[PDB]
Amino acid sequence: MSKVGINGFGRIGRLVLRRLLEVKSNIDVVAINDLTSPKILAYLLKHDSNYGPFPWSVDFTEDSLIVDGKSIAVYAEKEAKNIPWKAKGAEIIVECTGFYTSAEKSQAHLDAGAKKVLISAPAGEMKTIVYNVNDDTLDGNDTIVSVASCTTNCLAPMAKALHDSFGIEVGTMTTIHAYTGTQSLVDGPRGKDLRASRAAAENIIPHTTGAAKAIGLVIPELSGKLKGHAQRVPVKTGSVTELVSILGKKVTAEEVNNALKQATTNNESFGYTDEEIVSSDIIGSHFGSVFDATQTEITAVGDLQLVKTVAWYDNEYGFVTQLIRTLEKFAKL
Amino acid sequence: SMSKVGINGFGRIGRLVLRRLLEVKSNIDVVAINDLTSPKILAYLLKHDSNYGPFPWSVDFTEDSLIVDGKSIAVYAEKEAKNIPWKAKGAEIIVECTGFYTSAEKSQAHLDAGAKKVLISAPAGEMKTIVYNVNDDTLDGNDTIVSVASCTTNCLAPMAKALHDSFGIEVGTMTTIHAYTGTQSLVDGPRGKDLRASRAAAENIIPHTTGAAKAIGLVIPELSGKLKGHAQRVPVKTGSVTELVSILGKKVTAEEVNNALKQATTNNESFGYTDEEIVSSDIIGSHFGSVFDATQTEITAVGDLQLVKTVAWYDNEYGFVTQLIRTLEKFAKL
Amino acid sequence: ASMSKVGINGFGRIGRLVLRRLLEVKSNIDVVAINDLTSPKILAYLLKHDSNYGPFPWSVDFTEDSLIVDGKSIAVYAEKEAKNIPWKAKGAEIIVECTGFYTSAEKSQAHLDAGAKKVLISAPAGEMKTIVYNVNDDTLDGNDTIVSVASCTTNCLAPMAKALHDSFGIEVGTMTTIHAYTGTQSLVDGPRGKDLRASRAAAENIIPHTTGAAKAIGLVIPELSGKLKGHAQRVPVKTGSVTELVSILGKKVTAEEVNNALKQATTNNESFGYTDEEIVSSDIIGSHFGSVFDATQTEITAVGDLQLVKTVAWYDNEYGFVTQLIRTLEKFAKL
Amino acid sequence: SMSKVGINGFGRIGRLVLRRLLEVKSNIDVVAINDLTSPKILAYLLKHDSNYGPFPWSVDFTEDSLIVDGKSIAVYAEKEAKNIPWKAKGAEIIVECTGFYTSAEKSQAHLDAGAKKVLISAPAGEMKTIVYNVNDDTLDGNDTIVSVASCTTNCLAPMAKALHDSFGIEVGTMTTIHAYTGTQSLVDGPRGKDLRASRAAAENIIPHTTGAAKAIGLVIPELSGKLKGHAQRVPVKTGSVTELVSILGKKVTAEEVNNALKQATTNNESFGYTDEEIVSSDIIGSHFGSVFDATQTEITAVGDLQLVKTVAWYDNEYGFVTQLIRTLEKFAKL
Ligand SMILES: NC(=O)c1ccc[n+]([C@@H]2O[C@H](COP(=O)([O-])OP(=O)(O)OC[C@H]3O[C@@H](n4cnc5c(N)ncnc54)[C@H](O)[C@@H]3O)[C@@H](O)[C@H]2O)c1
Ligand SMILES: NC(=O)c1ccc[n+]([C@@H]2O[C@H](COP(=O)([O-])OP(=O)(O)OC[C@H]3O[C@@H](n4cnc5c(N)ncnc54)[C@H](O)[C@@H]3O)[C@@H](O)[C@H]2O)c1
Ligand SMILES: NC(=O)c1ccc[n+]([C@@H]2O[C@H](COP(=O)([O-])OP(=O)(O)OC[C@H]3O[C@@H](n4cnc5c(N)ncnc54)[C@H](O)[C@@H]3O)[C@@H](O)[C@H]2O)c1
Ligand SMILES: NC(=O)c1ccc[n+]([C@@H]2O[C@H](COP(=O)([O-])OP(=O)(O)OC[C@H]3O[C@@H](n4cnc5c(N)ncnc54)[C@H](O)[C@@H]3O)[C@@H](O)[C@H]2O)c1
Ligand SMILES: O=C[C@H](O)COP(=O)(O)O
Ligand SMILES: O=C[C@H](O)COP(=O)(O)O
Ligand SMILES: O=C[C@H](O)COP(=O)(O)O
Ligand SMILES: O=C[C@H](O)COP(=O)(O)O
Ligand SMILES: [Cl-]
Ligand SMILES: [Cl-]
Ligand SMILES: [Cl-]
Ligand SMILES: [Cl-]
Ligand SMILES: [Cl-]
Repeated sequence: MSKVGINGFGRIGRLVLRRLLEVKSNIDVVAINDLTSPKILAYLLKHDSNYGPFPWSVDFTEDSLIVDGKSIAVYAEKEAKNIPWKAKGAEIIVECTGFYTSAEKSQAHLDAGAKKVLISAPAGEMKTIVYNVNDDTLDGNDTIVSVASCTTNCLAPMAKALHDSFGIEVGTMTTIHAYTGTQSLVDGPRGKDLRASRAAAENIIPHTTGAAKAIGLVIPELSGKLKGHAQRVPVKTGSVTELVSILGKKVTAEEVNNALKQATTNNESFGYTDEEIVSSDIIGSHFGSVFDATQTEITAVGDLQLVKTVAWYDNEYGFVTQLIRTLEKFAKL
Repeated sequence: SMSKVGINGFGRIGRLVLRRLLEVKSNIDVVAINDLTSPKILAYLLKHDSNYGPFPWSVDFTEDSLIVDGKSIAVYAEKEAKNIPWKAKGAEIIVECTGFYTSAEKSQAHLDAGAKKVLISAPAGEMKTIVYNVNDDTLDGNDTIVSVASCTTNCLAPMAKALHDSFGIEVGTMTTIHAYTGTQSLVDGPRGKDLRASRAAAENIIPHTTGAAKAIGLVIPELSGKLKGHAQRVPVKTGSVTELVSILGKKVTAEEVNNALKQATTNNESFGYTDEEIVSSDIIGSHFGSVFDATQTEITAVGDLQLVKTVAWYDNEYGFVTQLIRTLEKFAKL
Repeated sequence: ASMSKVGINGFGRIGRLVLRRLLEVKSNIDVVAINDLTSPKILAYLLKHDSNYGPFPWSVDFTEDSLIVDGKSIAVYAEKEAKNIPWKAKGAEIIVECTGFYTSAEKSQAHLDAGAKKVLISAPAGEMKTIVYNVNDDTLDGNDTIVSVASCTTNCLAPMAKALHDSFGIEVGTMTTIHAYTGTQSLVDGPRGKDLRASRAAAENIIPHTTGAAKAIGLVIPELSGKLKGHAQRVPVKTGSVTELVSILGKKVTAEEVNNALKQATTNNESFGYTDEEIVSSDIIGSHFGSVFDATQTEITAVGDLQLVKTVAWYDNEYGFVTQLIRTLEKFAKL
Repeated sequence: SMSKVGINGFGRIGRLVLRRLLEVKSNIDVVAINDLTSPKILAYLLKHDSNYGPFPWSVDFTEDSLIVDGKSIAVYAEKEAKNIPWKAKGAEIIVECTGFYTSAEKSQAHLDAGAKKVLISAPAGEMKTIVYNVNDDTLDGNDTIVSVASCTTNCLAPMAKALHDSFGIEVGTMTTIHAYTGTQSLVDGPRGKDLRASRAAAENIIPHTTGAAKAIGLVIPELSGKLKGHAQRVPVKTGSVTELVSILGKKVTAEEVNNALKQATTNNESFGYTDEEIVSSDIIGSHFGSVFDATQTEITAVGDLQLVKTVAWYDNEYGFVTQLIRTLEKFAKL
């Protein structure tokens, strides 16, 4: 299988294409489904507010995109069951619309003639993969798999290293997170979520995330031991996750940091920095998560000890690089 | 005399319509609201405003209503206007603020649904179109559907009218540097067919079409076909400014243009004047439709060839709403 | 009827709102003098036009050496060094110190040398009486001459910590505040003292930032010295900020139980408010509280007998902090 | 030799100057940098850029130097240019990017400090002022202090040149909608005597004077006195756009203007062309001084009279910098 369809050519969907081409994958994107014309998807692909001009040629026809000389079909089917995946033989669907985050929903891509589905979001009780953490759990028999959220790919490698070195007995996270398409431009209805209805570029907005609640799926031993949430803020991309943990051993900052450095060495998914970076330095990062040793903090009072560890993430591109790693491997089995 | 109002589209404009009605202690009585959501969500949005802060009156809700300052207001959720039960509470004048009924053909559905008149908060083609204190004397008892044009029109028109009256505008072109609005996009993604509107509004200067100058003839007939213009949408949440570059009908100095504008703003509740070094946030919550800024006036001349740039600020949300309400209160007494 | 005469040093974001708040509440204090680094014209323009709070609610004019505010004169000086400020010329006896450059006993001493009697500093100023109104203002007496009101963050954190302490005990905790950007940061990438992160464009980044609010909490709640640490993340909102605290408390608790203890702590408490509405930061702008506890963000995380407790409070680091500074100033001035 | 360069002001422009020189593999050799801080801090700023991302070469520092791509650059901290020890490493041409030496009299100080020539990164009064590919042919061997004018001059000049050559410009006025810069304020507070410059830059539309139009005569002598203009500073970090409204010497169509402009941009490394529906973030990183935008051309005509609006984008940081470097590469070989 090296024949891929993208459902939802949005922020994540367009970067999936950018990244496959950046690394010369032997995967060919042959079809795209969205809700618009080829002309509009081409304008969007060619001109990116966050990452600049497309590095390759982009043109269109009435029913297709021409990207670096290759034709890619464009469909506009609102319901995934009606998508002609069979037409160009789309074998693996990268599902990035947000409207098919379950086994039962992404089932419709199978019923429309696809073999597998990789969902770019948490998708309930299914095999959920952070690359370089639990991707060894994938087999030939898997059809519909999830890569969880940007936050889950940030949190998990940091949690994994802490759990391996020290044990995490209990923990809570806060991610300070760039605003996304789920939020609003101006104050107005955004389904049931009251907070999501508020102008995203003019507010700090508390926001639910299951990254920590559903970490059980990626790190089985931490199942039900983490909770967390987000504060969405007015940066366009680039985020950071703080974890506060009661660990299984007394530790020093240097000790926590050395252990993290160890876990990041020749680790293409998980980086390290000892530099005084800010969110914009993470934009275009090729990691899922970059641990920041400068923000490590140990608060100790006797027996009791709280350990704050902080990792950066490019929630768009960084998360994507993880999505592509997982995709390449899903596609070889 | 016609005191009972329905609001269709309880959005940025619709919410502030109510805020401004209560602020001026109008005898107009908002009896019903229609939108696409629950009373709970509307009540949340009404209490809490990112641009203007906490609502100055109490806000609660029921399964089917808002309770604002102790007074009950019915809430309906009908997406097609012809199905709004305006008769239940005797809603007579509908303030149409959804963006989806911007023509006589479309807004007449409120009449079908049992209302008496419609005031549309946006341009709506070739119909009676009013900028208060510019052409509100053209209203009469036979007007049943009326437009107040756009924020931009309520800014430009009084500046243009003043220049028309004192000097003549032979030809001109407008550019408005305008706050982003809910028609734009939060992140890069499709936004109908307008390519530019697909781009992240808070992270970009975005060129944007607007008919304010194009359709000025509806408000000042003698300027019909003599102006063009466009917008540059920028990352401020509200507050905007309009520059007009004109060939006037007479040779002028900057001091002469400013005195003529000052005279037009004197005792004019719709049209302010300033020569303070203000910036956009100083216009947020303005009670004018337009505020002429004398500090930005510029005369460029070479022999007989003269270009005149005049500039006016406007709070495209609340300030425009003050005009909307002035127009509503007159409409209702006809 | 006590009419203390006040001078303001540093007519900045905080200094200006101090005057705004004093007139807003009709305080008996008269502000008789202001010192900054500029002309009365520039100070008048800034007082009149405010990007966060809108137009000044009172008339503002200037002469070559004064502001005229609602028809009252306020002398204007421009003395880089506080010892040269002529506070005696208009009888200014209580200086509200808001420049950032006199944050110690030894430095603010200069206001007394120059003829003032008391100084209240609008920031942490080391080992000195450090007041969060409605937490420890009863430590104030007639013998105090130089006092601090700590930071905005201390004024957010201390009431929430106080109530948790009083109700449950806190064994240990750690704080993160997601904080509006301020004048100590940069507009564009460029040198800002010695703090590398402060050099980066404030409106375009999440910027980690050290704050002493947790570390020095003991000056305000002595039982908690050494028990808390924390830091900030600076983000692109112009004002309005939120403080999270992750605590191990000395009792097992539920969320409801935590939220009820906080509610009771906020009852008839002019300094410390409560919400259970789904507010966001722009809803805190213009708050008349130093801190507003948010019941909606309370989180208990539990395994066996291990419980982590997250509590969260909003604050307008500008106006809200200023209401606290003014309460503290009214009491300080009457002693 | 004249291949050895010092940078005064290692700021937004100073650092991108070094970035650009390395990017085009110039045989210019930056031997010295002066600013007001430590090499630690300069190294941190060069390595990590909020607008352009990570520096593409290595950066380390010592107590008195930077090491950029393995090459040592001396760092001084002399707030008065007369005291900068340029002779120590033999800096002959100074790229003056502080903003504090924007006159012949002031930049003379670099020559008394032992340098041979100064290139000022801003307007600087009546001295030879260069927009590359408009009037770089005017530089000669004897010039010791020159200007590259502003970002806005580099954007306006080539558009005005093309219009001037093809149709004549009788008179015209300009408005640039311009990214905020370091002369503005993060929070409301004193900023010298420009009142508007004291207002929070990322929360306002802020009008602002610029000499781009007024001083155009230095770059295109025939347009001396024929243009005026100003800016509206808005909340984007870099990337700007310039609109010019002109009375031309001929009657024209939109297509005719667009084709003339397209001709002037053909094989022009300094002056780009687009007919794509771009927005400001699309110009960030541009290797042009100016990119004419055909999509925004507008002809407003009534009988005999005509106004023509033409629009060009520019990356006021990197794009302007690319013109500065073209000019410096010629300057160094005269
Ligand atoms: N942006 C992030 O930071 C981020 C990070 C990790 C994961 N994700 C996840 O990836 C998914 C996509 O997020 P995004 O940021 O790219 O969203 P987006 O809104 O930018 O993109 C959604 C795209 O899907 C299209 N679409 C919507 N409904 C559709 C349908 N029924 N059929 C076909 N196309 C449809 C839209 O037109 C749009 O192009 C979401 O599930 C999100 O939770 C997002
Ligand atoms: N925001 C401005 O600056 C501004 C200024 C002047 C005029 N206007 C005009 O006012 C109108 C409203 O603008 P807005 O900014 O308040 O938009 P908005 O998106 O904030 O509000 C639209 C509201 O109408 C609701 N709505 C959408 N479709 C509906 C339907 N079929 N039936 C009932 N409700 C529906 C939405 O749920 C929302 O509450 C538009 O025509 C706009 O052009 C806007
Ligand atoms: N969020 C907040 O802004 C906030 C909250 C709580 C406490 N504080 C504290 O209050 C103090 C002021 O903060 P700000 O935000 O008002 O700063 P600011 O920069 O807005 O104001 C400082 C003012 O002091 C002037 N100044 C500088 N040095 C001076 C000197 N030697 N003499 C006289 N005037 C001088 C400046 O011209 C400016 O007007 C700081 O100590 C700060 O930590 C700030
Ligand atoms: N940023 C733009 O958009 C832009 C575009 C075109 C031209 N310019 C011009 O280029 C020049 C620099 O602009 P910038 O945006 O890089 O400014 P900036 O504030 O980022 O850079 C100024 C640099 O000079 C240093 N400095 C200040 N005074 C000094 C002194 N006496 N001696 C040595 N160093 C000193 C500062 O520390 C800083 O590193 C200005 O003249 C400006 O007009 C700027
Ligand atoms: O731009 C982003 C999407 O619509 C939502 O992504 P999210 O699920 O990460 O909030
Ligand atoms: O949908 C939200 C706004 O109404 C759009 O306002 P606008 O029509 O002025 O762009
Ligand atoms: O100049 C001082 C700043 O305006 C205030 O910032 P701070 O509250 O971070 O100290
Ligand atoms: O600090 C200097 C500013 O960055 C320069 O830009 P400007 O002079 O074009 O405002
Ligand atoms: Cl037009
Ligand atoms: Cl517009
Ligand atoms: Cl600490
Ligand atoms: Cl001019
Ligand atoms: Cl400018």
